[PDB]
Amino acid sequence: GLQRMQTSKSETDFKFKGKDYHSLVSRTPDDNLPHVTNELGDTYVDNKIVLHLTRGNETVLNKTFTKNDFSSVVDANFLSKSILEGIVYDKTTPQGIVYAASVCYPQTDLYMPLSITITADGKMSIQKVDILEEDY
Amino acid sequence: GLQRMQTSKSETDFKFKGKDYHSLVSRTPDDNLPHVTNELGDTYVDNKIVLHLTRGNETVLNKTFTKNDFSSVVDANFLSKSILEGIVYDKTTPQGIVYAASVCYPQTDLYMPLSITITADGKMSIQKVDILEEDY
Amino acid sequence: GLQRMQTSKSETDFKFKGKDYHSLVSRTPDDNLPHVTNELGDTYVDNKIVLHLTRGNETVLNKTFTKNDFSSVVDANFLSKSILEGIVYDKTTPQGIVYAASVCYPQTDLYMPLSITITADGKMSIQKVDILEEDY
Amino acid sequence: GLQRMQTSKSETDFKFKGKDYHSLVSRTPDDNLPHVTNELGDTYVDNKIVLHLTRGNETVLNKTFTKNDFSSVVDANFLSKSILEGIVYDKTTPQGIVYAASVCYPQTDLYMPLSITITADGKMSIQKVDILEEDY
Repeated sequence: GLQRMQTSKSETDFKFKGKDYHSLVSRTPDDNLPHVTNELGDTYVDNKIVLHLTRGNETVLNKTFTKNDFSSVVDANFLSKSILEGIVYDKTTPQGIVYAASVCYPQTDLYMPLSITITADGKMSIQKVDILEEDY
Repeated sequence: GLQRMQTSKSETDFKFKGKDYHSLVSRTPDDNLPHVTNELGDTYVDNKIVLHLTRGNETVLNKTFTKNDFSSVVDANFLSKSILEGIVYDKTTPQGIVYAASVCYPQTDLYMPLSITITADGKMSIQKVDILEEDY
Repeated sequence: GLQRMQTSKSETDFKFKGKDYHSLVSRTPDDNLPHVTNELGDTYVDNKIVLHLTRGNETVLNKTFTKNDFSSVVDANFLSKSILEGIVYDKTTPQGIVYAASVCYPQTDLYMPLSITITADGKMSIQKVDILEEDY
Repeated sequence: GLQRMQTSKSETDFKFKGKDYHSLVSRTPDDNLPHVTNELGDTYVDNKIVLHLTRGNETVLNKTFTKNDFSSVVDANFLSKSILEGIVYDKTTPQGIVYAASVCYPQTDLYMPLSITITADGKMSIQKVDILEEDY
């Protein structure tokens, strides 16, 4: 026996540069990925997230995401101990369509904010959200 | 002159406790709200966000949001100098439907993460996003 | 068995408003405080921190600190499951002498940043470290 | 004319593996480093921090620090817009003597937490503090 997150799914409709987009995101457990174990000893299966972005009949992007897609902007130590939690439509900017992404520490409500930016011609980029602290 | 943000809008479809929900969010400039003046001297008009959540023919929640809806969990100094940027469907939890919310500081890339949780019977709650630090 | 942390101690010399200060901080296990039990089942004894701040022959502040001194700015759920880890001289500001403070969760590298500000006339205030997010 | 931070200085005495250490830290403006400009247009001179760690007659470490010493664990975009604010003694761990370090956004109270670990034989390592977010 081992821990399995529920299958989350959401469809978002929005406009970008005056054109209508449809964004379908589907999270499912991925049994082929390495399992993630916590300090307590409970083993968790990691997830994959399919992001299917379309503009009319055209498919702008159809990618299967895993936490490893953020290996270029997240240190291996925290990335190995975390699981892919979610990818959600956030906003549109002059750069492109921005998605909020998160990897979370299993058995807790703790997560690291990340972002996926997709241009109108399907060029995709990953950025880690920098968290700054204020004293007063 | 008097700077204002573009009108962002998005519609999200998702399931919660096995029932289908439709979430429409509309950000527009609100000329009736107090203006926000930055250190440079540029005056910005603040925004209102209408969140219309429905479950079939029923309307679970239909609220006009402003940064003042977060006055119970954000200090007045930071809140007066910021503008309501966005309210985004994030995920579903046993508590309720969670929305990611943010207020930003004009002419910068800085913003404060907040959250709105709505139950299936329309009970709404506001929270500030807190942090823990992880090292090695 | 009953786990406990080592006794940490440090003495810091610094200037504030042109006057020389001596700051002695001593962490010791406090057997009189309620124990902290983690998810695994290991019970940890909590700590007390004595902060002795002096300016020449005068004692500006001599307080015994516990995690309960931060009950006004930390929720009881998180505070009951954590242990007082440390209080550290950080810097001087126009407000006062700032100390970095932290409460940690046993058997993990997670901890919550907090702060103690002490004025030249010994008026002390507690704050929670908040955050803003920066992207691109 | 241009902005200049005040010269901060602090001496800390502590024990590590049963031996007495003396740690002197001195922050001064460094006119030779590139200046840092904010969104408003105010130019700030960056700082250097001399950390002089001794154990009796021996000098364990005597290094001049700049924000560029953290280039391996902080992205160039945020590092270029920030200035070295401080390096302070935090605690001792089995790895070594840990210092809390911070780079801050000029004209604000915003900073990024970092850490310097120094072993008893002077081997030094840099780590960025990972900030995690909690929703409830």
